[PDB]
Amino acid sequence: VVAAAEKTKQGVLYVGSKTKEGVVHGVATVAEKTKEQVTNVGGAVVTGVTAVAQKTVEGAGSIAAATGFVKK
Amino acid sequence: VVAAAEKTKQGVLYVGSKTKEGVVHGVATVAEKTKEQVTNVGGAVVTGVTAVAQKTVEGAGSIAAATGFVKK
Amino acid sequence: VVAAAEKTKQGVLYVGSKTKEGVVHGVATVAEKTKEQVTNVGGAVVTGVTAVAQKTVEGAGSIAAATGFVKK
Amino acid sequence: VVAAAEKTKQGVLYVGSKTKEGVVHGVATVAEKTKEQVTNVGGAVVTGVTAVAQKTVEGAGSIAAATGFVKK
Amino acid sequence: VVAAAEKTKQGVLYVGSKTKEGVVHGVATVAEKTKEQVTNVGGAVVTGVTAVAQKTVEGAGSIAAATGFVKK
Amino acid sequence: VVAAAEKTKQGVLYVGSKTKEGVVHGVATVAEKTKEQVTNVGGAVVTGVTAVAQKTVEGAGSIAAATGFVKK
Amino acid sequence: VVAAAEKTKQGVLYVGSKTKEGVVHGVATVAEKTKEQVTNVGGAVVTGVTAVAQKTVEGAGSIAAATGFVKK
Amino acid sequence: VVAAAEKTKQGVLYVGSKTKEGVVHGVATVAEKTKEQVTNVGGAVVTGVTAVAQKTVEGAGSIAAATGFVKK
Amino acid sequence: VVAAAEKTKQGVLYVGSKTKEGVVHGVATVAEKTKEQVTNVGGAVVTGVTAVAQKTVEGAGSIAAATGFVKK
Amino acid sequence: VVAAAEKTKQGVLYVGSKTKEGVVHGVATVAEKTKEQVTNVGGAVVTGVTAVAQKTVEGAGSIAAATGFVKK
Amino acid sequence: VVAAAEKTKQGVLYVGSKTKEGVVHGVATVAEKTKEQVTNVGGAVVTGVTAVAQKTVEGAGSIAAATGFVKK
Amino acid sequence: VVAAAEKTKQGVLYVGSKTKEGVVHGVATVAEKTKEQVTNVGGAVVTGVTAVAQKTVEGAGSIAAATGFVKK
Repeated sequence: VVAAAEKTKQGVLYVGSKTKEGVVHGVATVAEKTKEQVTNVGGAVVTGVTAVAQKTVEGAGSIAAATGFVKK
Repeated sequence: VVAAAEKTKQGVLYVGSKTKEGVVHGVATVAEKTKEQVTNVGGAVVTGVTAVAQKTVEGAGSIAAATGFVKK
Repeated sequence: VVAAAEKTKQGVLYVGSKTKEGVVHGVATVAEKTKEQVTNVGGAVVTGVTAVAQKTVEGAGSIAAATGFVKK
Repeated sequence: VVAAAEKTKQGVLYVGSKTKEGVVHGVATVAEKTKEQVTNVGGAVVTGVTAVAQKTVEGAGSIAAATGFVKK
Repeated sequence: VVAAAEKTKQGVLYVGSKTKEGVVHGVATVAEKTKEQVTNVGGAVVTGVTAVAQKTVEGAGSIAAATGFVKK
Repeated sequence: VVAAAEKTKQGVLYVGSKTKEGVVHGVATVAEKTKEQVTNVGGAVVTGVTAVAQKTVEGAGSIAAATGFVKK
Repeated sequence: VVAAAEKTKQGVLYVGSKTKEGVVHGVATVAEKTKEQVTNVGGAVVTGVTAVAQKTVEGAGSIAAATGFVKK
Repeated sequence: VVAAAEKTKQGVLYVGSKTKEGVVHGVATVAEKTKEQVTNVGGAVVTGVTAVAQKTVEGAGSIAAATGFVKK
Repeated sequence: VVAAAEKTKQGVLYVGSKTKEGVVHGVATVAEKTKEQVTNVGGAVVTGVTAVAQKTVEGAGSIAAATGFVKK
Repeated sequence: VVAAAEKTKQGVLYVGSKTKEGVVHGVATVAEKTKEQVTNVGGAVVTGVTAVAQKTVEGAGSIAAATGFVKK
Repeated sequence: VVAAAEKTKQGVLYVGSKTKEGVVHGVATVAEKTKEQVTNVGGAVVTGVTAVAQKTVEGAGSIAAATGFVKK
Repeated sequence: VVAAAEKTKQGVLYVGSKTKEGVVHGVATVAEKTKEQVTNVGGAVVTGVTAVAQKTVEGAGSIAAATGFVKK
């Protein structure tokens, strides 16, 4: 799980939103009458109404992520 | 799970949205009358109403992600 | 889980939002009449109404994250 | 879980929001009539109404995070 | 869990918000009629209405965090 | 859990907020009719209405934090 | 112009309404550059969304209306 | 112009209303550059969203209305 | 102009209202550059959202209305 | 102009209201550059949100109204 | 102009109101550059949010109203 | 102009009000650059938020009103 970013160096931007009812659900585990519940989150959960990513990682960057689940 | 990005160097942008009812569900595990529930999230879950990615990774970048599930 | 970012060096930006009802849920574990509940979060959970990331990691940066789950 | 950031060196920005009802929930573990509940958070949970990250990690930076869960 | 940041060196910014009802919940463990409850938080939980991070880690910085959970 | 930051050296900023009802909850453990409750917090919990971080860690800085939980 | 009613003497009623975003306009004389305009409403104008009239005239009832438009 | 009612003598009523964002306008003379405009309402104008009239005239009742528009 | 009512002698009522953001306007003469404008309301104008009239005339009742518009 | 009522002699009432952000306007003569404007209200104007009239005329009742607009 | 009522002789009432942020305006002559403007209200104007009138005329009652607008 | 009432002879009332931030305006002649403006209110103007009138006329009652606008 190796991430390497390298950089050797020798306008009008717009996002517009006009909502009127903005019910947003992300990673949801909805249940009734269970016994066991495990929610393992290790990535990148971005929730919103205007989830706007503008000019991200313009240079160098690494988001190296790793999860796991062992059951025995 | 190796990600490598390298860069050696020697206008009007618009997104517009006008909603009136914005019910959004992402990764959902809806259930009734169960016993076991496992939700392993390790990637990149982006939920929204205006999920706008503009001019991303313009240089170098790596989002090297790894998950797993072992049951025994 | 190694993340390396390196950089050797030798306009109008806009986000606009006008909501009127902004009910947002992120990583949710909703349940009724259970026995066990485990919520292991180790990544990056960003929730909001205007979740705006502008000009992030313009230079170098690393968000190397690792989680785990062992059951025996 | 090693994160390394290095940098060797030799405009109008706007976010606007106008809400009228801003109910936001982040990482939530809602339950009724259980026995055990564990919430292990070790990443980065950013909740808000205007969760705005502007010009972050412009130089070098590392957010190397690690979690775990052992049950026996 | 090593984080290293190094830097060797040889405009108008705006965030505006106008809410009218700002109910925000962060990391929440809401329950009824249980026996055990453990909440282990060791990362970075940032809650607010205007959670604004502007020009953070402009030089060098490290937020190396580690958590754990052992049950036997 | 080592964090190292090093730096060897050889505009208008604005955040504005106008709320009218600002109910904010951070890390909350709300329960009824339990037996045991443990809340171990060792990271960085920042709660507010205008939680504004401006020009933080402009030079060098390290927020190396570590938690734990042992049950036997 | 004359109305008379003589009376000599010698049951669940349910209206359930569950409307949403109802807009009601009555006698509206919207106009521009209005040289001559006349509205002479002189009768019953029921202008509901759910207009219910149950058991209106159970006994002796009389309604008389004389609405003249004299013009020379 | 004359109305008379002589009376000589010798049950659940339910209106449930659950509206939302209701807008009600009555007799409205909206105008611009208005040289001559006349509104002469002289009768019953019920302008509800849920307009209910239950058991209006149980005994002796009389309604008389004379609404003239004389013009030369 | 004359109204008379002689009376000689010899039950759950429920109105439940649960509205939200109701806007009510009556007789409104909105105007601009108004040379001549006349409103001559002389009758009953019920302008509710939930307009209920239960058991209005149980005994002897009389209503007389004479609303003239004389103009030369 | 004359009204008479002679009377010779020889039950749960419930109105529940749970409104929110109600705006009520009556007889409003909003105007600008107003050369001539006249409003001559002379009758009953009920302008509620929840306008309830239960058991209004149980005995002898009389209402007379004479509202003239004489103009030369 | 004359009103008479002779009477010769020989029950839970509940109004529950739970409003919030109610704004009430009566007879309002809002104006600017007002050359001539006249309001001649001479009748009953009920301008509530929850306008309730229970058992208004139980015995002998009489209401007379003469509201003239004489103009030359 | 004359009103008479002769009477010869030979129960829980509940109004619960729980308002919040109520704003009440009566007869308001707001104006600017006011050349001529006249308000001639001569009748009953109830301008409450919760306007309740229970058992108003139980015995003999008489109301007479003569409100003239003479102008030359």
